[PDB]
Amino acid sequence: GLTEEQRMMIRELMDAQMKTFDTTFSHFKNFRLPGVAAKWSQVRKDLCSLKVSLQLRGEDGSVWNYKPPADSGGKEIFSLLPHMADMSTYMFKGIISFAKVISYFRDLPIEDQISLLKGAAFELCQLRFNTVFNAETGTWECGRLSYCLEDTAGGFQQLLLEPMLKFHYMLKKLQLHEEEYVLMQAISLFSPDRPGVLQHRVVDQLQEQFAITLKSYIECNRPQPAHRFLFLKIMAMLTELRSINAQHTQRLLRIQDIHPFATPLMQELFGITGS
Ligand SMILES: O=S(=O)(c1ccccc1)N(Cc1ccc(-c2ccccc2)cc1)c1ccc(C(O)(C(F)(F)F)C(F)(F)F)cc1
Repeated sequence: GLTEEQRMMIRELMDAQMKTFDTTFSHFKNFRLPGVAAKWSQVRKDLCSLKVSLQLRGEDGSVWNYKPPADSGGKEIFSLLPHMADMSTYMFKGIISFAKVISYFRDLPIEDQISLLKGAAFELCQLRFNTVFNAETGTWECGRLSYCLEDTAGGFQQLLLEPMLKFHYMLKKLQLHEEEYVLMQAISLFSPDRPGVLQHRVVDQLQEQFAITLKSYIECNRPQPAHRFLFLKIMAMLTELRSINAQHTQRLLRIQDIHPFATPLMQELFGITGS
């Protein structure tokens, strides 16, 4: 059964989530849009992470639709980067507000707050993006914006070869509750193994408590044979998200080295000093 401390932990996380997650993206406005050496550039073909179609549904009922180009050996592969940087920044701001509303996070030293945010911001963004992911249509439904995955030669199986997309499809298939998503966010945020964390023992004990609460929540609310080992499946998903995070940071820094695009907040979270 759930203890009162566990019920209070979940409510504190759930309240932080509702206050800082605009599930309709209604305040994402004024964002940029796409217009109307050599082995560096060769691995920079990783920008096929910008093979997304874009839809904007106006309040008037009008619809704008963007189909991205194909790589012709030029600068056209960067066309989606400024927009995606603006969405990541909007999402990052939501993640930061989330952490700052949590009492457990507020009580940590400010240096550890920064170290935990720098270490986990991307992971918490993906966890939030999973909740608006449509696994049937392969689209992230962000209110009036929709990000559709463009048809690949292999179709769904080829898309599931990119770890990020496989994570989204696999995590979506677990059909988690809002409470389980927010506990995943807590476990990812309070990670003692992050570079620069001073209060390593406090952060570790907090992470352990969030994990017991998730384990207990699943045990109390999910008796069905389909949810056997669910707690352990979630923990492995978070271990994989850390590897995707590390892979994504390297991919991002390589693009930034060639074609700078990162916003000030992204630079801060990724350590880019401006010099
Ligand atoms: O998490 S997302 O849904 C998201 C995040 C932020 C805003 C909106 C959506 N996502 C989808 C996403 C992820 C991977 C792929 C893909 C597909 C085929 C082959 C290889 C890969 C397609 C879409 C994603 C994540 C990271 C990035 C970036 O940081 C950016 F563009 F923002 F700079 C990167 F490209 F630099 F990596 C861009 C999209």
